[PDB]
Amino acid sequence: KETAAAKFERQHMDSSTSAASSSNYCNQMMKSRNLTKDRCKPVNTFVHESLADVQAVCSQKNVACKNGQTNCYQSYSTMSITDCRETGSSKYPNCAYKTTQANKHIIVACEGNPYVPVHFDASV
DNA sequence: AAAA
Repeated sequence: KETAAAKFERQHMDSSTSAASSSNYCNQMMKSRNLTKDRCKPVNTFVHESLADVQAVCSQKNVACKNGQTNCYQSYSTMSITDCRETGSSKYPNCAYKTTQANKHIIVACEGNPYVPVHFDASV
């Protein structure tokens, strides 16, 4: 089904853009990546690297999750990510976001075997 | 921005 790994690529992976094409990159994406499903995922960051690179992060700098859980990993490098916040105009089903684009390290939670990304924690 |  909707696997964990699989859940990460849907929500958190857009390797099709080097970055947010526009400010709607977030209303177009969220919406579409089924994040607006049966709610407005309030905040979500899209990474713009490959998958093989993002998955790498699981063999990368191990850091704590904001959670306190221990399988997070920051990227040694720095990724292009588009961070998505909903705007105070978001009203489900009418999900509307504030695209913020940045180049930051990413921090993800790894999991499985293969140990791959399964939750996206931060960016720094 | 992660799930008996």
